[PDB]
This record gives sequence, structure tokens and C-alpha cells, in this order.
Amino acid sequence: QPEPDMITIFIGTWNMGNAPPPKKITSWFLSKGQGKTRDDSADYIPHDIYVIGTQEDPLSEKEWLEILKHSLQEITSVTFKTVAIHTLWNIRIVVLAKPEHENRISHICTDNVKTGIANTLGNKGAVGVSFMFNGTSLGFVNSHLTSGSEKKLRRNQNYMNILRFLALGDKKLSPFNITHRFTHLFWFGDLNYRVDLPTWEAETIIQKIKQQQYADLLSHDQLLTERREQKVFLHFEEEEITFAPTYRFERLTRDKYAYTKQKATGMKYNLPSWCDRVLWKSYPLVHVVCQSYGSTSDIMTSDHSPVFATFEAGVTSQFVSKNGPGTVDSQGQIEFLRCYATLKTKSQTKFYLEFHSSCLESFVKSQEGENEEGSEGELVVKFGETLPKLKPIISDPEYLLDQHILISIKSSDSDESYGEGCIALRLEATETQLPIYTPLTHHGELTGHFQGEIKLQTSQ
Ligand SMILES: Cc1ccsc1CNC(C)(C)CO
Repeated sequence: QPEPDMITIFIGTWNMGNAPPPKKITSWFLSKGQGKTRDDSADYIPHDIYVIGTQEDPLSEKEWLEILKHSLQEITSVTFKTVAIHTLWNIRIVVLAKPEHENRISHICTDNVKTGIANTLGNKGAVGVSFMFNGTSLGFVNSHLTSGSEKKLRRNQNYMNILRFLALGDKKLSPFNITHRFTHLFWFGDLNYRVDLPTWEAETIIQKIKQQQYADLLSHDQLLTERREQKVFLHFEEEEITFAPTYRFERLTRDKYAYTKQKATGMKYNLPSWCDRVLWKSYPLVHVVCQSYGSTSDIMTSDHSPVFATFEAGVTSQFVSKNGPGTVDSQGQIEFLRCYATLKTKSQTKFYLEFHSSCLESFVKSQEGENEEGSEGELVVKFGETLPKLKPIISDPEYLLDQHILISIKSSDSDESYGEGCIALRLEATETQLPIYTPLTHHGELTGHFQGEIKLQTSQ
């Protein structure tokens, strides 16, 4: 049985509004309804991995797992295996995989983050799962962020607390948060961003939804506008939205949006909004293609409609040469030429680099760079040709060209990272000086840039 070089992944997010689901929820897993939907001819073809995020979930883990497994078995005639399940309050994540993947999946991690202090600690936060699929690391985050049209800044703060404090992936990657730990990271949930239009325009918004004219609404979607101004989800992707707002509906129909202020809403309006989202972030030059992104039309127990997204995701095999793992492959080397970091920091300490990658036996520390002043105020840390030669565990180009090098720039004084980024080894050529670039972030905010040249030697 050959190892796959591609898998498909289902992402579901549903805020269940504290109500049990209806007897049939198959439309969700079939990506049927509104938006970018899945072709009928694929209905019997199982996804490799299903990841289900719920919010306001009133079920026990046992009750929900039974409903999910029964639904997938009805669709596919496959009995899926439970990879992981984790619940914080009424926020839950389930990961199911085809039984043929049981031995391909390892290093399963789960964690949660509670957002807010005192008043604002008690029901919002995130749960997450990570694991290895052969040679590929996968991470999944389900978050229920702060509610209310006038709290987009709070939502952005919730986002930063979740990416800092969610402990998934390889703990040896100590300078790196979840936005750098995975080949593919999917972040979904009731993110609770709203269409920021005046309250008086509610009936106008409903009219536009009835006409399937979403352009004037999406131009006011707080997640799109905050992302465009680099306030949140920096370096994440989202498929184009072509489905109606998924909140806030009257239950038992989809014909009516319930937007007017009520005692039950804390006297807040809920203008129709795209609260329920799926975003992703993959390492550079890895195959990731969104194949569906939409909402169901026929599941009406909640004031939200379920959202689905599906992806093709590139995966690599667990590589074994005569040499690595457990030694170097003296034929392989990675060289950095003329490299420098441009940092936004006002501080003046010395900096060094750490290189982390699963193609190295352990991370590599550089010597300190030489600081200079950029022409527009910046700190430029020059490394020249002083960076160590990296010795990969395997030199075979079918392995090495698929790998990635994580870079952290650290203060000599404090050993704290000022910036993290990632460089693909999927080069246009080997034994050739080629430009490399990554932005640098810390706590998922832009802090600088790393650029220079690379020279990769493989056994070929
Ligand atoms: C968030 C947003 C809105 C318009 S462009 C943009 C940035 N998205 C990218 C990074 C995929 C394009 O380079």
C-alpha cells in the first residue's frame, strides 16, 4: 500500500445554540447548501480526516461522538476512528480519521485556552488538537471568541492569547507559537466578527441577503477589515465567502434573521453576520487547496447554520535512508549567504539566530550578528557569511526539498525571541545561491524581516 502524497481534510464549525441537533446532519459532512459546495459525484468518497468544532454544544462527548460516527458511516460506509476529543465548557473539537490512517497518526496533543479576566473568564476560549500524519504536522484550533458588534478589539486580543498560550505541537520548538509549529494549521470557530453597518440598515441588509448580493456586506465584515489592516490573523488565508451570513437566525426555519435587541441579547442588535469561519496557514510552497467553503441550509436547531470547508493538503512520507535517522548524511548541507534581519525593535542588544527543523538532529544556534542603523530608523542585524553550515539527517532531494527551516532571532541578553519565521527548501535549483525571505513575527504580530541567499546541496 503506497503512502499518500495528498489527503483531504474536512473542517466543520457549528455553534449549536445549546440545542440538540436534528436527526440528520449529513448535509454538513457532504458540503451541501450555500457557497462553494462539493460535487454530488464525490458524496461516497470519504475525506481522510474530519475535524468538527462546536460552540454552545449541549451534548456529552459520548452523545456527540455517536452522532458523528453514525453520520459518516451512513454517508461513506466507513467506521471512522477517534483521533482526539477535547472540550472546554461548551467548546469542543473532535478529530476522526479513516481506519487505514491509524498507524500513520502519532504525537497526538490536545490543549485549551480560557480567554478574559474575572468578568470575562467563564465561557469563551479555544480548544486545539495536533498530531503527525506520516512526515507532516497538522494543527487544528476551534475558538469561540468574545461576542458583540462593538468588541472586535477584544476578539483580536482573544486571538493573540490563544496563539500565545495554546500548547500544541513539538515542545522542542520553544521559540515558536502554534502559527509556526505545523505544516498546516486550520483555525476555525464562532469567531464572532460582525457586519459593522448601522442598526437602522438591518432591513436593507436582509434585502441584500435575499438577493444573494453579499459584496456590500463583506466590505463591512470586521474579520476581513481587521485582517486587511493587519490587526488579527496575520499570514492566514480564507476562501472567498459566497454563502449567506450564518447568524443570527430564528430557529426551526432559515427564512428569518432575528436581529432586533431583546432582554435575552443584553439589549444588543445582532445584524446578520459571518460569525462562523475557517482560516488556515500552511508552510511556504506546500500544496493546500480549498475545495469547499459554505453553509448548510437544512440544519435549523441553532440560531447559527453549520459551516463546512474542505481542503486538499500535501503530505510527505516517514523517510528512512541507510544513514538518517540516527546520523547525518555527509552529502547534504544548507548554507546561508549575505543574510540580515531587519527588526522594528527600539532595543539595542546583540542578536543571534536559532535554526529549527525536523531535517536536523537538533536546533542550531548562530554566532551574534553585527548591528547597524537602517536609513529609515530600523535595526539591521547583519550575519554576512558567518551563519553555520546546517547538516541535514537525510541528503536525498526527494526528502530535503520538501523540508522547512524555522528561524528565531533572539536577544543575547535575555534569550527571548524577537521574531520567528520559516524558509521553504523547495528551491528552483540546488548548489545555486538563491534569494530567501520570510517576514518575522512575535506573538503573531509583524516584528521584522529576514532575507538573504541560500545554497542547498543534496545527494543529487
Ligand atoms: C487579509 C487581506 C484582505 C485583502 S488582502 C489580504 C491579505 N491576504 C493575503 C495575505 C492572502 C494576500 O497577500
